[PDB]
Amino acid sequence: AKSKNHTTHNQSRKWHRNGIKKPRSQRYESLKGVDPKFLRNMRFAKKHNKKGLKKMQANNAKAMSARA
RNA sequence: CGGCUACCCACCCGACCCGUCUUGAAACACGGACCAAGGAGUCUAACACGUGCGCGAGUCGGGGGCUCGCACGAAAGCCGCCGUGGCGCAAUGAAGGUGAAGGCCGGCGCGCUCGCCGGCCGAGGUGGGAUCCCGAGGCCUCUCCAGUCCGCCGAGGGGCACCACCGGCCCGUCUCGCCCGCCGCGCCGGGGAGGUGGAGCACGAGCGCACGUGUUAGGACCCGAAAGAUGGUGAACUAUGCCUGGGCAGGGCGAAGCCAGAGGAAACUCUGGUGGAGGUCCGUAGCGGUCCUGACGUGCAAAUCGGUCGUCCGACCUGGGUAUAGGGGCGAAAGACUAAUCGAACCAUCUAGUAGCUGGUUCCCUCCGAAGUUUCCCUCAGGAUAGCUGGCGCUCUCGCCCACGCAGUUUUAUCCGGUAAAGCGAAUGAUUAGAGGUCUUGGGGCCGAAACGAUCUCAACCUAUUCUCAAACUUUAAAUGGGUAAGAAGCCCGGCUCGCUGGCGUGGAGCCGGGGUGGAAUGCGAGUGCCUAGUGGGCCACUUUUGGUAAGCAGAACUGGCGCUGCGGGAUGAACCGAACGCCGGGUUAAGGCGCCCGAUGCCGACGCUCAUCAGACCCCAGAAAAGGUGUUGGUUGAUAUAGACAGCAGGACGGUGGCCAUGGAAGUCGGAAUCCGCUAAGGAGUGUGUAACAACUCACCUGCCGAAUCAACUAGCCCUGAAAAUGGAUGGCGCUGGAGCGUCGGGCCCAUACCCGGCCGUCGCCGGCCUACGCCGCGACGAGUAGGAGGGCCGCUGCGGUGAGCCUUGAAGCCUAGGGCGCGGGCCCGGGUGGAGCCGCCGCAGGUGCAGAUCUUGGUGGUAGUAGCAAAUAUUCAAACGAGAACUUUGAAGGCCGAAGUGGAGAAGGGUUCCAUGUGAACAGCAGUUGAACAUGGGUCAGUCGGUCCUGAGAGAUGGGCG
RNA sequence: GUACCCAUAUCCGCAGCAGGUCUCCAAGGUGAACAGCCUCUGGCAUGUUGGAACAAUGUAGGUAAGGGAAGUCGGCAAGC
RNA sequence: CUGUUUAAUUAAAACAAAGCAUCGCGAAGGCCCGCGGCGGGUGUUGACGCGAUGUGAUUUCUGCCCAGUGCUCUGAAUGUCAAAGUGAAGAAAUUCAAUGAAGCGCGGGUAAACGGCGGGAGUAACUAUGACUCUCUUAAGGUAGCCAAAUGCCUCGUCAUCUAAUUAGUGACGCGCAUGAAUGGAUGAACGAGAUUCCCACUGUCCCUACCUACUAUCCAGCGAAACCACAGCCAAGGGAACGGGCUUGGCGGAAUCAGCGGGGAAAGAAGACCCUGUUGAGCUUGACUCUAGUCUGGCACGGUGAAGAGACAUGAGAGG
RNA sequence: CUUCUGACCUUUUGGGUUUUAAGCAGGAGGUGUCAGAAAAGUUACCACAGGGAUAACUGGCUUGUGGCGGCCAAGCGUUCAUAGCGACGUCGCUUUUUGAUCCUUCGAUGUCGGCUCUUCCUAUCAUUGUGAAGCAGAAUUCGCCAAGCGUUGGAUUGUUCACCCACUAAUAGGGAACGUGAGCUGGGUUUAGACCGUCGUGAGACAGGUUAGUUUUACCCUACUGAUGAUGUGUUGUUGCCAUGGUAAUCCUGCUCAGUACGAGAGGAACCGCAGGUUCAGACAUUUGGUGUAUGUGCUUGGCUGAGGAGCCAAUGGGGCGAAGCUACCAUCUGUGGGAUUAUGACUGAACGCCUCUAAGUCAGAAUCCCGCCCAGGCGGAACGAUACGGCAGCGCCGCGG
Ligand SMILES: [Mg+2]
Ligand SMILES: [Mg+2]
Ligand SMILES: [Mg+2]
Ligand SMILES: [Mg+2]
Ligand SMILES: [Mg+2]
Ligand SMILES: [Mg+2]
Ligand SMILES: [Mg+2]
Ligand SMILES: [Mg+2]
Ligand SMILES: [Mg+2]
Ligand SMILES: [Mg+2]
Ligand SMILES: [Mg+2]
Ligand SMILES: [Mg+2]
Ligand SMILES: [Mg+2]
Ligand SMILES: [Mg+2]
Ligand SMILES: [Mg+2]
Ligand SMILES: [Mg+2]
Ligand SMILES: [Mg+2]
Ligand SMILES: [Mg+2]
Ligand SMILES: [Mg+2]
Ligand SMILES: [Mg+2]
Ligand SMILES: [Mg+2]
Ligand SMILES: [Mg+2]
Ligand SMILES: [Mg+2]
Ligand SMILES: [Mg+2]
Ligand SMILES: [Mg+2]
Ligand SMILES: [Mg+2]
Ligand SMILES: [Mg+2]
Ligand SMILES: [Mg+2]
Ligand SMILES: [Mg+2]
Ligand SMILES: [Mg+2]
Ligand SMILES: [Mg+2]
Ligand SMILES: [Mg+2]
Ligand SMILES: [Mg+2]
Ligand SMILES: [Mg+2]
Ligand SMILES: [Mg+2]
Ligand SMILES: [Mg+2]
Ligand SMILES: [Mg+2]
Ligand SMILES: [Mg+2]
Ligand SMILES: [Mg+2]
Ligand SMILES: [Mg+2]
Ligand SMILES: [Mg+2]
Ligand SMILES: [Mg+2]
Ligand SMILES: [Mg+2]
Ligand SMILES: [Mg+2]
Ligand SMILES: [Mg+2]
Ligand SMILES: [Mg+2]
Ligand SMILES: [Mg+2]
Ligand SMILES: [Mg+2]
Ligand SMILES: [Mg+2]
Ligand SMILES: [Mg+2]
Ligand SMILES: [Mg+2]
Ligand SMILES: [Mg+2]
Ligand SMILES: [Mg+2]
Ligand SMILES: [Mg+2]
Ligand SMILES: [Mg+2]
Ligand SMILES: [Mg+2]
Ligand SMILES: [Mg+2]
Ligand SMILES: [Mg+2]
Ligand SMILES: [Mg+2]
Ligand SMILES: [Mg+2]
Ligand SMILES: [Mg+2]
Ligand SMILES: [Mg+2]
Ligand SMILES: [Mg+2]
Ligand SMILES: [Mg+2]
Ligand SMILES: [Mg+2]
Ligand SMILES: [Mg+2]
Ligand SMILES: [Mg+2]
Ligand SMILES: [Mg+2]
Ligand SMILES: [Mg+2]
Ligand SMILES: [Mg+2]
Ligand SMILES: [Mg+2]
Ligand SMILES: [Mg+2]
Ligand SMILES: [Mg+2]
Ligand SMILES: [Mg+2]
Ligand SMILES: [Mg+2]
Ligand SMILES: [Mg+2]
Ligand SMILES: [Mg+2]
Ligand SMILES: [Mg+2]
Ligand SMILES: [Mg+2]
Ligand SMILES: [Mg+2]
Ligand SMILES: [Mg+2]
Ligand SMILES: [Mg+2]
Ligand SMILES: [Mg+2]
Ligand SMILES: [Mg+2]
Ligand SMILES: [Mg+2]
Ligand SMILES: [Mg+2]
Ligand SMILES: [Mg+2]
Ligand SMILES: [Mg+2]
Ligand SMILES: [Mg+2]
Ligand SMILES: [Mg+2]
Ligand SMILES: [Mg+2]
Ligand SMILES: [Mg+2]
Ligand SMILES: [Mg+2]
Ligand SMILES: [Mg+2]
Ligand SMILES: [Mg+2]
Ligand SMILES: [Mg+2]
Ligand SMILES: [Mg+2]
Ligand SMILES: [Mg+2]
Ligand SMILES: [Mg+2]
Ligand SMILES: [Mg+2]
Ligand SMILES: [Mg+2]
Ligand SMILES: [Mg+2]
Ligand SMILES: [Mg+2]
Ligand SMILES: [Mg+2]
Ligand SMILES: [Mg+2]
Ligand SMILES: [Mg+2]
Ligand SMILES: [Mg+2]
Ligand SMILES: [Mg+2]
Ligand SMILES: [Mg+2]
Ligand SMILES: [Mg+2]
Ligand SMILES: [Mg+2]
Ligand SMILES: [Mg+2]
Ligand SMILES: [Mg+2]
Ligand SMILES: [Mg+2]
Ligand SMILES: [Mg+2]
Ligand SMILES: [Mg+2]
Ligand SMILES: [Mg+2]
Ligand SMILES: [Mg+2]
Ligand SMILES: [Mg+2]
Ligand SMILES: [Mg+2]
Ligand SMILES: [Mg+2]
Ligand SMILES: [Mg+2]
Ligand SMILES: [Mg+2]
Ligand SMILES: [Mg+2]
Ligand SMILES: [Mg+2]
Ligand SMILES: [Mg+2]
Ligand SMILES: [Mg+2]
Ligand SMILES: [Mg+2]
Ligand SMILES: [Mg+2]
Ligand SMILES: [Mg+2]
Ligand SMILES: [Mg+2]
Ligand SMILES: [Mg+2]
Ligand SMILES: [Mg+2]
Ligand SMILES: [Mg+2]
Ligand SMILES: [Mg+2]
Ligand SMILES: [Mg+2]
Ligand SMILES: [Mg+2]
Repeated sequence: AKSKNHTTHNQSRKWHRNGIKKPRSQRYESLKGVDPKFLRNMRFAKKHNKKGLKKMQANNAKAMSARA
């Protein structure tokens, strides 16, 4: 009652029935896995960007609109 | 005259019998004699998904109540202070419990890696994002002027659905830190900043109804078992006890006891009768069954018969009553018997037990369409998961110098490898041979008391070489192959934030604003979500390989095919070569072929090879080698020949020297070593034959005649030998030799469902029109397919509600039909005939809804087939009679059998009118009948003294009592 | 209760089935015998069919010149 | 020995048998039945009886081992050993400690209980064979007997006899794979429908077949089924699921039949009795797992009165190293 | 599930305290069949559902192995390789042994051997014709054409195989599903009974040994043997051909040749001719032997017809003979030759001045082959005869018109 054990015949033809797909697109890539000390940098940097970017960038926009 | 047609026949070509298990079916695999009816995926509950409807942060009366007593009303209508309740709107924790809003501006405490007060907005931001809005500008018969008008658009803005990321809030644990409050200051509560797990929030989409698919539990697609339990029925067969009865022909052997006689001293012994003993011998009835493995062996019989048998006074055979009843009984023990069943009886119930295991599974058309593979399982005939597949969609993109993106592809750059190869005078492992050198010990020899005092030889070592390799060696290193990049998600500039880092505004990440998109080739319109069947036994072929001697063997890699697949060649074929399939007309071709089958060379085809007394005839493919050929055709290497060869004829073939090693010979001639000179025309210290040797013969060599080409060794094309198998046979056969064989080719010719054009059907994509919009057109590309999945059916059957002022006793359903027709098809309509009372079309609804199979169930009917068979036991014959009718009925007569253990006269059990008479002969008696045990009618059984009734036998049994 | 069968045709075996089922009575001859054979009383039509011929093969019975087990696993069967 | 046995494949070398023995039991008992009772069989019985066993007449015999598995007896002398009871800790549940019935072990017996019975080397005036002797080892080491047997793989062992010829028979030899003593050994008159070899007579078993009779088979009168059947039946070769009838290429092929014969139809009769698979069973067996009837014990109630003796705990006094 | 560790943790159900219990998080106790059930054996008394997914027969591929050939030749063969052989190597054939695979067969293909019977192959044992020897003759050995015909009786074993005796020209090798069981036999293998020896505690097992152990059916089709018949010639009869199918003859002994050739002897032929004999085939019964129911004759046993005579029955009562018929290698007769040729030996004669059996031509040439002889004669054809009264008929030749 010996049977055929293992083969990879008729496998690439099944693979190319659907055109094997790259993930091909991740705009603004996934962030998990990166260094937790770098995350402790980046989250506080982002929320203080939300806090204190207003007036200096506003005056810089006024200055660059006056210059050009 | 015309007619396709379920009519019949002939002709050319193709054509194995369907269904399934299978890699493979026409199979020497299985089911199927034929026909009619029935026959197999239903229903409930639960879940999930998709679709349609109503209401919608709600939804639902399914539970009851209200109406007057209504056939349809077991319907329907309503409740609302009947919403109790289910699901959802809130999750997280094991739990105590806790529980989803933030952002902007101004002020203060040292705007402190830090909390508070006042006002405003309100489910955040980034990049995409259908759509929408604004708009420079352009364009409509001659000028200024205009309003709607014809009319797009660079660029800009707000940004649904969803995608990707960041940030925020809730709960539980973890880390670090400070503050607040007091119906009471405590091992009391709450709050902050980070990293976490959750099926969460971040403007909610559910509930109910119905349909479709899938899964699960239920008998559950249909049929199927060996088995288990529960409760009853059997000792009329058989097994064994017990009671009660019955039976067993004749002979042979001759025990105990008894009588008489004889011998002896006694003890005692011997002889002739008599007697009838015995789990005794031959043998009958009876009981069993050894052998012929006889006859049957669809028989007389689901165990019998004929011979030959064993035993037959007994451990003998047997009737009736009774007792032992199923995991029990009984067993002179065979697991044998227990009602044709016994290694656990029979009947019913659980039960339609379960089966991963055989078989079957019912209308058509269209579209798409596999796999025998990964992993896991007490897994290997199975299942789960992933892959392959189908269906349902959603998000976008195009139609009006440039788009988003993708690829079994190439190129341009960039890396990666360790196989093929090659090498080992390169590491490792093997392995061959020679040379040189002198350090060293081991064995021989010389100078010689001995001495590395000197030297010859040998071994090992070293040096430079050289021979051959290595899947588990490698300096080097291919071809093929794999990854990445070829832009707006990319560059450049300027600036903020950081609690990361730190000489530094140093670096790095994030955030904000702006500038220019023409950045390899070719082709293609893309992304994404849900549900699910089948599959999980494979095989073959080129190339690379593992094991094996090899296999149509077993196991791997890439690709293709079969499976799942037709068609043209290979005669015949699963895989080979072409080439893939809707129905046809024309033309062309591939693979192949052109002597006849058999379409096409029947060309004044070309070149050359081949004789077989076993020719040869085209990948897989259906047979063959080493070796050999003065059989022929080329080719290479050479050597001879006018200073006349090759073959032919003729002549010579000596001297030293009978040399040397030998003596059984050698005086060239078995053998061992050699090898010259003279005469020369030339002789080889001799190529062979012999006479044992001594001698004759012959050859190399030489010369006379002849006359110009000759000889040798290899090589490869055809052919031959090598080449032997059983049924008679295979280039397919027939035949084929100036080819119809072989190798090279030229021009034509033939066709497949292949290709091009055209007609028709269908599917798909795009689209047209304000003509059943679910209809009507238009263009273009394609149609194959088992398992499986969808869509359509104005295919069909049954019944239900609407509906056709439907149909008809002037003929409905059903059935038959060499008739007419439609649709590709499921099927349908009409014509003709039997028939006599119900039937149909459309729209919705619900099925016990379609048959070729299942050793399918029931019923009927063929071939066999007027066949086998009416043959165990000796046998009938003549005349007459009743009678339509006599081999069979009856009588006379003749001949036989049973022959007293009967083929006779009567009984017990069992049968129940079969007993008797009359009448009929369809029915039964396996032919027949006037006959019978058949049929119909009418009769027949008389008891104090025959038996039961009475009695107990083995035993069965109730009360008293005990147990339950 | 009293008929009848009590059986190769009235029972059982699916049947007018070479199967099975318990008993009494028993003649003459030959013969030891209730053995086998032929007769008597008493029954019967040969056992679910008849006619014609006598082929192969078969089923039962009998023989065969000479050898006597040489055949066959075995003297199996048959015969003394 | 006579007898019995697998009805429907065995008739025996199988079973039974008398004889030989063994064990349990003196009745409140042995062996058993029963769901139950002091219910029943043995038992209308009492060791010359009942029940369970091995072997199987007569003669001669009954070798040696209790190491193992069994069976039995004994001592609370001593380890282990469950309920119930005693004491201590605590508020109690609970925990701990000693006390220790059966059984196991410790000790003895038993083999006419289950069973078992050795392999090495050197040795005698030719060679061999080899009593004797050394050594490992067990519990004992096969004794009296017997043999290529119904028991011997090699093996058709060797020798002798029967025959012309023998894998057959008979007799002997015996380190005998793997004979053997109630697992009974060795003989053994009579009897085997038991198995085998040889001899005389006898015959068709044959050489070597032939003939005759009865019945059937043949035909006719009457009456007449059954199995089986996808279709139906001419062969050779090739291919194919590797042996076809139907495919291909050849050989070819006349209607309808009768009597036979068995080459074929991989003929029919049965869902292979052989092999394997099933997470399918069933008879069994035991030192497989898990239970239980029965049975041996301890405790608790029925279960009560009197005396004597002993053990342990607690109290006080005296001796004691 | 158990155990341990940690929080001054949660719940211990109406409220508090304590013990206990449960939970939370992580370490261990283990699933070796290692992603994990807790598990001995037998069934020859076996059963069920399946499988040729999977063995035991054949058949199919291969030929390791077996068997049978070839190649070069160191040597054996007194000398001498190839008369006969041939070491070491090497190339092949076959499925007559065995092995390998599982392709078919599990809803069955009846599995060994023997008997009987038919056909085929040659790798030839003998016979016919041949060549070569270390072939003097005789007897052998090696090859070729060659399968036409033969290739025994027996003691043993179930035997296949194997050994032995005797005869003979010789006792050659095989195939046909390891030919053949709806042909037989059942001897063993291979059911159930049982015994011995070994293993196992035991049920039981033993390619260890010995006994007893059911062999079912043809009437279907085809094939084959035999017998009717069918088609066209108008019917029918007689006399005849053979196209085709088959094939039949084989072998040995004795006498002359001849005690001759040959050989020193020992020994010892051949050709023709003559008597025969073995096997096979066809017959036939005059004789012989069988059979015998002309139930023919004649005895005799037991019974029966009253006794004699005549008889009858006893499954043809017995046996003595026995006519006709069937039969026996148990009696007797018969079995027949022409051609082309294979192997081989040659002639003439080149290639290649010569040689040569060959390349074209020729000759001889055998159990091989074909034909004759002999069997049945074709969907084959001939020649000839009669060819339908009766009282009306009916039927043929010539030439006819519709
Ligand atoms: Mg597989
Ligand atoms: Mg398939
Ligand atoms: Mg198969
Ligand atoms: Mg098929
Ligand atoms: Mg079959
Ligand atoms: Mg079939
Ligand atoms: Mg069938
Ligand atoms: Mg139907
Ligand atoms: Mg929904
Ligand atoms: Mg509520
Ligand atoms: Mg059970
Ligand atoms: Mg019961
Ligand atoms: Mg009785
Ligand atoms: Mg008995
Ligand atoms: Mg007696
Ligand atoms: Mg006697
Ligand atoms: Mg006797
Ligand atoms: Mg009997
Ligand atoms: Mg009998
Ligand atoms: Mg018989
Ligand atoms: Mg018969
Ligand atoms: Mg008798
Ligand atoms: Mg007798
Ligand atoms: Mg007797
Ligand atoms: Mg027995
Ligand atoms: Mg038994
Ligand atoms: Mg029975
Ligand atoms: Mg059983
Ligand atoms: Mg039972
Ligand atoms: Mg069912
Ligand atoms: Mg069932
Ligand atoms: Mg698996
Ligand atoms: Mg299957
Ligand atoms: Mg799946
Ligand atoms: Mg999809
Ligand atoms: Mg799709
Ligand atoms: Mg290499
Ligand atoms: Mg499905
Ligand atoms: Mg393979
Ligand atoms: Mg294909
Ligand atoms: Mg495909
Ligand atoms: Mg073709
Ligand atoms: Mg071909
Ligand atoms: Mg065309
Ligand atoms: Mg071509
Ligand atoms: Mg043509
Ligand atoms: Mg040549
Ligand atoms: Mg050749
Ligand atoms: Mg030919
Ligand atoms: Mg050519
Ligand atoms: Mg299609
Ligand atoms: Mg009516
Ligand atoms: Mg209709
Ligand atoms: Mg139905
Ligand atoms: Mg209905
Ligand atoms: Mg039907
Ligand atoms: Mg079907
Ligand atoms: Mg049927
Ligand atoms: Mg029927
Ligand atoms: Mg009816
Ligand atoms: Mg019929
Ligand atoms: Mg008849
Ligand atoms: Mg009869
Ligand atoms: Mg009359
Ligand atoms: Mg009259
Ligand atoms: Mg009669
Ligand atoms: Mg009588
Ligand atoms: Mg009557
Ligand atoms: Mg009748
Ligand atoms: Mg009458
Ligand atoms: Mg009546
Ligand atoms: Mg009176
Ligand atoms: Mg009375
Ligand atoms: Mg009672
Ligand atoms: Mg009472
Ligand atoms: Mg009476
Ligand atoms: Mg009777
Ligand atoms: Mg009778
Ligand atoms: Mg008398
Ligand atoms: Mg007398
Ligand atoms: Mg009497
Ligand atoms: Mg009768
Ligand atoms: Mg005789
Ligand atoms: Mg005689
Ligand atoms: Mg004699
Ligand atoms: Mg004799
Ligand atoms: Mg014999
Ligand atoms: Mg006899
Ligand atoms: Mg006689
Ligand atoms: Mg018997
Ligand atoms: Mg005795
Ligand atoms: Mg007692
Ligand atoms: Mg003893
Ligand atoms: Mg002891
Ligand atoms: Mg000595
Ligand atoms: Mg001894
Ligand atoms: Mg003998
Ligand atoms: Mg022994
Ligand atoms: Mg012993
Ligand atoms: Mg014919
Ligand atoms: Mg054929
Ligand atoms: Mg093939
Ligand atoms: Mg074949
Ligand atoms: Mg064939
Ligand atoms: Mg067939
Ligand atoms: Mg045909
Ligand atoms: Mg075909
Ligand atoms: Mg016939
Ligand atoms: Mg027959
Ligand atoms: Mg059969
Ligand atoms: Mg089966
Ligand atoms: Mg399994
Ligand atoms: Mg079991
Ligand atoms: Mg596992
Ligand atoms: Mg047996
Ligand atoms: Mg070989
Ligand atoms: Mg197979
Ligand atoms: Mg096989
Ligand atoms: Mg395979
Ligand atoms: Mg057969
Ligand atoms: Mg022949
Ligand atoms: Mg065979
Ligand atoms: Mg036998
Ligand atoms: Mg036997
Ligand atoms: Mg034992
Ligand atoms: Mg017997
Ligand atoms: Mg007949
Ligand atoms: Mg002829
Ligand atoms: Mg003859
Ligand atoms: Mg005579
Ligand atoms: Mg007389
Ligand atoms: Mg007289
Ligand atoms: Mg008489
Ligand atoms: Mg008589
Ligand atoms: Mg007579
Ligand atoms: Mg006579
Ligand atoms: Mg010649």
